[PDB]
Amino acid sequence: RPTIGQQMETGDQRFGDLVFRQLAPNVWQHTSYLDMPGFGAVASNGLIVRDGGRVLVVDTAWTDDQTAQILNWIKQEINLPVALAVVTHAHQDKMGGMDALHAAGIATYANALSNQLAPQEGMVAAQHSLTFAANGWVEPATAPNFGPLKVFYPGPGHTSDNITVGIDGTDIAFGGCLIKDSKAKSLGNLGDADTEHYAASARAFGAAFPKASMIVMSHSAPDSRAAITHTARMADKLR
Amino acid sequence: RPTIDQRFGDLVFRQLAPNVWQHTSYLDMFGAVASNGLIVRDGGRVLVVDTAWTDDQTAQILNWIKQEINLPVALAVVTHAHQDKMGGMDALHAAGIATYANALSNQLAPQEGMVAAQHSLTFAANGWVEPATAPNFGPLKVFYPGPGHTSDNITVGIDGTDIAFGGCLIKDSKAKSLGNLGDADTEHYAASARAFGAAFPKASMIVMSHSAPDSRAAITHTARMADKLR
Ligand SMILES: CO/N=C(\C(=O)N[C@H](C(=O)O)[C@@H]1N=C(C(=O)O)[C@@H](COC(N)=O)CS1)c1ccco1
Ligand SMILES: CO/N=C(\C(=O)N[C@H](C(=O)O)[C@@H]1N=C(C(=O)O)[C@@H](COC(N)=O)CS1)c1ccco1
Ligand SMILES: [Zn+2]
Ligand SMILES: [Zn+2]
Ligand SMILES: [Zn+2]
Ligand SMILES: [Zn+2]
Repeated sequence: RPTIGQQMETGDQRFGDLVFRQLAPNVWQHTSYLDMPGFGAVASNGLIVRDGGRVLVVDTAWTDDQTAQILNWIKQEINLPVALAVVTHAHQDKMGGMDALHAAGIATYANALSNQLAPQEGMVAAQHSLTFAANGWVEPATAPNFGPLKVFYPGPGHTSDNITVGIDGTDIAFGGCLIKDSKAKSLGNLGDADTEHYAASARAFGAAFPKASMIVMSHSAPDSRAAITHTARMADKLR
Repeated sequence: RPTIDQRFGDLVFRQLAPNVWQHTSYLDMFGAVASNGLIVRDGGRVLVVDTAWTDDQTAQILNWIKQEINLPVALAVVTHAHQDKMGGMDALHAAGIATYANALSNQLAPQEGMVAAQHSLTFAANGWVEPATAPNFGPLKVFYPGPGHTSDNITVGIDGTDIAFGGCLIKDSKAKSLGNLGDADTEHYAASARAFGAAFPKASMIVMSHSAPDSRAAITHTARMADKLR
């Protein structure tokens, strides 16, 4: 029962300290929890995607130990090798577990800017850098063999480096910490945010994946496209 | 722009009724966390419900009161032993303000990192404050609804207004969860939320610690979320 983040409901599997929810035949959401003394636990969500005989991960958990638990869940429930992970910006909820991925021998990818920022936050860069076109689409040569992961940089918003991921062959897109849920009272932590460009970036994510009906995000349960439009409307108020 | 109106220094004030204002203060951690309390004008004096998160913020509340109302602050009632409600006790005491809390809040206070109030409120089995422990409370009607967000949580209605204050017990009607349940009584929470509603059956404006004022649907929704904890 986290203080911040969705609660457990039917469909969820508790595994160690984490929760897993199947979203599609080949897509699961991982959820891990950071305890803040005096405040309680904060949930963060990422994705696990099966692509034939391999698995792809989006985001670490908050810590190495929690991230190793994700890998243990994958071993138990899927029993296929993890080919690569993509992490969606240089904050602890998304990149706190890089060492566990590296120890397991998993190739890691992040926005070049996230890799440049990571050490400034005490964290470990991904081993490979993604770069983007002027319209936000990832440069394909930087994202080799990504299978159904369609990476899109929507512009600065929650952070300047935030990226998003569509899951090709499904109706799911992942907004990470850029997108908040359709009932959210606020845009979360704006400490590293670009308040001028946020609204346009949220809308750009929606336009990049115009047919995604299930929007997955870091700190609330999967939602409708109203998460994207509500996020953009909250962001409009920041300018 | 907290992670979780009149600006005055680091605080925000909102008038809810001719003699009632909501105070809001922010704890920067992750980002800033808002907490709300109340300021009430009665009979030439001001009564405060809850401190801000810190002594300095609470001193700013007293300064706002000086500038906007300019009447003596007679007493404060604080609604449980957590930082959002009791973090500023020293500032109230320095200013000569008499402070009141549930006896249990005062006993938990040091263990929770808080300075105890000067006076202890006690309660009947039905939840209503024992009158002799709450002298000169004016329109404040203090009710202990049972364990919920914490075992010590109390609530406050304002007679002659449409307002009741649920503090951290009550969450808003659109809330996804009950906030921090680390110190909560998950078995009794739903009954306690319902007891608050029944204690203040007339109140149409429900004020709470971590959301803007809401309708009575906040009570109903909070109880229903709490039913699920059992
Ligand atoms: C380097 O990052 N350090 C983190 C961290 O990852 N914080 C992130 C952030 O602040 O952007 C998390 N992400 C957030 C987000 O809006 O995406 C918020 C979520 O917290 C809530 N309740 O919104 C704060 S917690 C941290 C320290 C303590 C809690 O989080
Ligand atoms: C002793 O209290 N220490 C506090 C504190 O006041 N915490 C309170 C609590 O945990 O109940 C606050 N109250 C809460 C509540 O549900 O009433 C939550 C609100 O935080 C959120 N966004 O739910 C966490 S912050 C604290 C320490 C560090 C941050 O807050
Ligand atoms: Zn972030
Ligand atoms: Zn985040
Ligand atoms: Zn509390
Ligand atoms: Zn609280």
